[PDB]
Amino acid sequence: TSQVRQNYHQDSEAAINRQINLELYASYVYLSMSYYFDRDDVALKNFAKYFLHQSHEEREHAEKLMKLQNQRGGRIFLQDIQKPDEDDWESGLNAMEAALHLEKNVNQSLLELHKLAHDKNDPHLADFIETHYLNEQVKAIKELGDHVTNLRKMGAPESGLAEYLFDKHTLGD
Amino acid sequence: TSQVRQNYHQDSEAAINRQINLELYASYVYLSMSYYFDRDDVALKNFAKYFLHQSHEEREHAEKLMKLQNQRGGRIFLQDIQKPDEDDWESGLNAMEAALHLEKNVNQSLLELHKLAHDKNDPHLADFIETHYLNEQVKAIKELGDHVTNLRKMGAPESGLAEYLFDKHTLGD
Amino acid sequence: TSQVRQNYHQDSEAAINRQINLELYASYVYLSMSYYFDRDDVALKNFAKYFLHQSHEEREHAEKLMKLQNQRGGRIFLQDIQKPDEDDWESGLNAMEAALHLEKNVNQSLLELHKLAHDKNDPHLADFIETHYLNEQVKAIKELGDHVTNLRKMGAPESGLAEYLFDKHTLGD
Amino acid sequence: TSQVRQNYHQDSEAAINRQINLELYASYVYLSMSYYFDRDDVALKNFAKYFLHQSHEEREHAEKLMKLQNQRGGRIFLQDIQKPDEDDWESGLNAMEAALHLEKNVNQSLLELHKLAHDKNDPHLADFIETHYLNEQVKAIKELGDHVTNLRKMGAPESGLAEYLFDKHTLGD
Amino acid sequence: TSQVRQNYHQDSEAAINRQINLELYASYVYLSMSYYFDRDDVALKNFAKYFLHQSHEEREHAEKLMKLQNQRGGRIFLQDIQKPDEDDWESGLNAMEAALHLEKNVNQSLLELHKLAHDKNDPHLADFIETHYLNEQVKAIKELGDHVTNLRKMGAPESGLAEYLFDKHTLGD
Amino acid sequence: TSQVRQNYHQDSEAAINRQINLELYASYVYLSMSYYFDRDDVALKNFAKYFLHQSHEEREHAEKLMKLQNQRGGRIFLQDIQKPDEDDWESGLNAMEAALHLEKNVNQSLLELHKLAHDKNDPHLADFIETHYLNEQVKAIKELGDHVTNLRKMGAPESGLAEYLFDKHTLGD
Ligand SMILES: O=C(NO)c1ccc(C(=O)NO)o1
Ligand SMILES: O=C(NO)c1ccc(C(=O)NO)o1
Ligand code: NA
Ligand code: NA
Ligand code: NI
Ligand code: NI
Ligand code: NI
Ligand code: NI
Ligand code: NI
Ligand code: NI
Ligand code: NI
Ligand code: NI
Repeated sequence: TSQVRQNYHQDSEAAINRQINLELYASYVYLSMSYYFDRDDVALKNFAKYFLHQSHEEREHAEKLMKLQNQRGGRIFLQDIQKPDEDDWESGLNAMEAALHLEKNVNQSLLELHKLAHDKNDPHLADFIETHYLNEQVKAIKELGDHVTNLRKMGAPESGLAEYLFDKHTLGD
Repeated sequence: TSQVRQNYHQDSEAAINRQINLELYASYVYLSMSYYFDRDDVALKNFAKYFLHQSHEEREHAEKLMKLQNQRGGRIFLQDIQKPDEDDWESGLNAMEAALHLEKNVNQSLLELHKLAHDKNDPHLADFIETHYLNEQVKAIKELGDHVTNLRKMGAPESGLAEYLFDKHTLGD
Repeated sequence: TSQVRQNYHQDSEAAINRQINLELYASYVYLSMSYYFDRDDVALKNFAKYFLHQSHEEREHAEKLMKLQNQRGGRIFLQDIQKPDEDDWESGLNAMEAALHLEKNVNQSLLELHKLAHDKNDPHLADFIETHYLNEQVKAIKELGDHVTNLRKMGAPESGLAEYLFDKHTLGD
Repeated sequence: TSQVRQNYHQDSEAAINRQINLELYASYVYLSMSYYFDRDDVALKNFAKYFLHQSHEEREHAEKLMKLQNQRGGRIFLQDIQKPDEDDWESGLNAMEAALHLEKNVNQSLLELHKLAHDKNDPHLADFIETHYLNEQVKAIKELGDHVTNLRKMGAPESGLAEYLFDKHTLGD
Repeated sequence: TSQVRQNYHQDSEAAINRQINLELYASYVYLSMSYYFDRDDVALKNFAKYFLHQSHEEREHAEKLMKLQNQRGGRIFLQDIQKPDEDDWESGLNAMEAALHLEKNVNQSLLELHKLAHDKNDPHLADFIETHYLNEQVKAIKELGDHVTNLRKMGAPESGLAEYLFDKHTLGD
Repeated sequence: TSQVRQNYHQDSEAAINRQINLELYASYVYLSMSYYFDRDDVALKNFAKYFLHQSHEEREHAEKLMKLQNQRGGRIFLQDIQKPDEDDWESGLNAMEAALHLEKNVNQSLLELHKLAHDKNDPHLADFIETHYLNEQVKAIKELGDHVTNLRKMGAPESGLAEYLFDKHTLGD
């Protein structure tokens, strides 16, 4: 067993490995959505930028977790990364709703991880989640919610005008 | 015969002269479209800027080819430049669709030129096309396609609002 | 009829369209001459620069006229652009003499246009010609005349030395 | 079918989708190796930096291909990303040899893709591979080969001294 | 066999070694011509500069090829470098004509190398030639052709005045 | 006979031509060694840099001599440049020992040239050797000797560790 390990339960170690896989999956989902808005029959440059940025942020989530794992003494075990549910996201509104759903999923997974960490009385891991992950998910969900509300009040996804204007006036700057 | 000529088939020379004429024709077409959007009963300043820029780019395409011709030892033979098909382009959407069609035309002509160059085992001419022309046409077509898709999703050419907003939010910056 | 049109006779409109075509033709002629001096069996870099610059200046002449047309309420009607008289200009001296002739041609066409403008009592169009075109042609003709005189006093086109030195000492800087 | 598609064979489209998946797989492999050198019982910071950089470069390979796909008119179809062959890479030397093998694999896949592109007479796609991928793989293989040779001449993986010094004197700067 | 070798035919390897030798030979020829214009009974400083620069450029051609060879897995085999055909180049015009001939020779050798590379379906080597060698030879030949034409139209090599003026007005700046 | 010649014995002229050939040969030898350390199965970047620099320095030795020759009134006569003795230099230590031997050879040739120059009472040529060549060879030999001693005291060429560390700690900076 690793010389640095201390107060690191194997249940925690397994949760960390699962969370790593999930963050990588989310990165894959966001990559999918981004290049779906790059298509010549969708053509929403700023939606594409937005989801590409979110993809890279989830990738950094994963890497932060892997470094945490090696720091505590656990061992990283990588699994396959599943293909996203869809290859075609229909609209900007629907991609936003999907992203909101995905982030609520990852949030619940993190909440159960923090619960397991408090239960195995691992306060350092509990605070690592408290600091680097919980509030980022709260912000991400509130932001996606704002986006969904605005796109809806504009008549998306019926009005193609709505998505075109949103792309310019919100996801530009 | 010119002292510099080497491995330059006369079939290639004829193709180059034809491509020169075609690039000049395209420049004329884009000039037409540009000043059609300058009209007081159309009045789309940014459409006008866009097609004027594209006109000058095609002019430089032609000049690059003429310099290539003199470099290989061929001789430039200029022909008349035909008037564009139309004097009135109806709308911004229709001008975009016409431009997309014209660029697919010039692309197919360039592809047949590259084929002829590979067949007469003229690798320098093949790579000149590979480098300075093929990818520029791929980019131009994808861009015009984006423009057509967006203008359509906004309700062009019915909605005059759509073309007015596109002119400002996409062809401005 | 266009909402901006005022005091713009249709005879003037036709003259403007013809002058546009002629300026474009001249641009084509200068393009021809330029790349004739780019040939490996002529090889006069500064002659080439000179006629390329003159080509682009005539192109701007045309565009200025097209904008004038749309400003007055007329409608631009583009015609074919004829191939230059020659594909081979023999020498620097002969190209200069041809250019002088072409500019005297375009000058006479502009003078008849100004006459028509004064006759249809269109003072704005008369002054547009007075300002942006007449004096430029006077300068261009005097300059080409200087060039022809110098090239002749040097023994062009017999002396190839003469054209080589002129290219360096006059068309360089 | 997409409005921009021209001369893009569906066999090419399938090859592109497969190459995208493979570049993503390679990125996953390099991520694995990197965080294997982050372990407290391996502890080779510069090996870790090296393979993390290579991971991000392969990720950009994938994204470049996805943008190419949307540009030509094809449609991106994402598949699962397989877990790397190993979870434990034994040594710096063995990780280098594995990386060399993986890059020879991806190189052969790209070579067969270029062959298919030349056969379906798709010169733009052939040159896209020629430019953005072939030489990068030649460089990567020669570099990994240098690394393997040096690590071997130093007595890796027996001598832990060898890997420690290589980490500092080659992968530092 | 070298660990990096992949898709590198031994016929290609032999062609590369021969091309290395030929580029070195050309460098030797240009060195010869340069210091022939340094002689007190020729005394053409700018001709000398010109051919010395061209000598060093051919030397870099050779070195680029040697690095390519080691990159693909081949092995560099150096041969003797033959003395130039002449020790006395008669005139500036004759040196230029000789240089034009030599560059057409090396161009044909490179063209046959590119043919062999396309035939052994080595696209990376084909593109290495396409990029770093073919167009440089096209430019070099067109430039030498310009020089020969100008020197001839000035009455070289009879007129010593012609070569003296060319040295100053073309090979200076 | 050349108008500038004064006190320049033909025996000296022949010695100069031979020394030119020898400096060029040495440049070829150093080029060989350099790209031998570029091989993926040798891979000593700094050895490669070192011998490439030495190659270019010998090339400048040759050119300095050729300019000296034209200055005194002699005539440069170029001969073939022989291939180096070896195509494979075994190790860094052995390349260093070979280079030391080659520089002692060229030094003895220069010493006999200075002797011939003092004997034909050519003090300018004697001092040209004294200044631009003798001390450079003394420095080069002492430096190569230092290198050989250090590589030996480190256990080269047995210890591959020794050559790897020398490459970094001495030939880097
Ligand atoms: O917050 C707690 N530990 O940190 C906790 C959870 C349940 C209990 C308990 O058993 N109360 O009776 O305590
Ligand atoms: O056999 C052939 N046609 O029937 C053939 C000759 C050369 C090529 C070719 O261009 N390969 O890349 O193909
Ligand atoms: Na290419
Ligand atoms: Na006035
Ligand atoms: Ni996340
Ligand atoms: Ni509690
Ligand atoms: Ni074009
Ligand atoms: Ni004009
Ligand atoms: Ni890759
Ligand atoms: Ni060369
Ligand atoms: Ni082929
Ligand atoms: Ni020397």
